[PDB]
Amino acid sequence: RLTPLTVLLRSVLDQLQDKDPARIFAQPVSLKEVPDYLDHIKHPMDFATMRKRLEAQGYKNLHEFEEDFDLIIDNCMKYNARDTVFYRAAVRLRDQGGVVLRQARREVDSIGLEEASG
Ligand SMILES: COc1cc2c(cc1NS(=O)(=O)c1ccc(Br)cc1C)n(C)c(=O)n2C
Ligand code: NI
Repeated sequence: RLTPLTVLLRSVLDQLQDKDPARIFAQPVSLKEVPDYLDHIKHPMDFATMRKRLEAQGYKNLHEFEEDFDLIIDNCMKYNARDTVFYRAAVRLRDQGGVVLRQARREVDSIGLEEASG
């Protein structure tokens, strides 16, 4: 059943998806369209995959969730050249999503997980 952590992470994940209006990070990179993607990228990640893990209650804490978000960003910045729509979108999401994640971390530290999740 339902931990304050899952309640918090549901909110945080939707706030992160709210920073991706193009849906660039919403679903896995297609290996059919980009057949060399995994040559380069060991741990693919995207928001749908994070949601599945979240709903399976597979995150121990906020840090583990943040690490998956960081994979999304870091994979994109590794795979794509700097002068691309993908790289620019990853930088913007790193910036805007970072604000969201830092706020969540500080709220948990300030008022506790139970209160922060509510
Ligand atoms: C969600 O679709 C993709 C996301 C990414 C991605 C590739 C795709 N999928 S895709 O089939 O190549 C694609 C490319 C351009 C458009 Br417009 C739409 C899709 C689905 N790459 C190389 C990334 O770094 N990202 C984040
Ligand atoms: Ni490793």
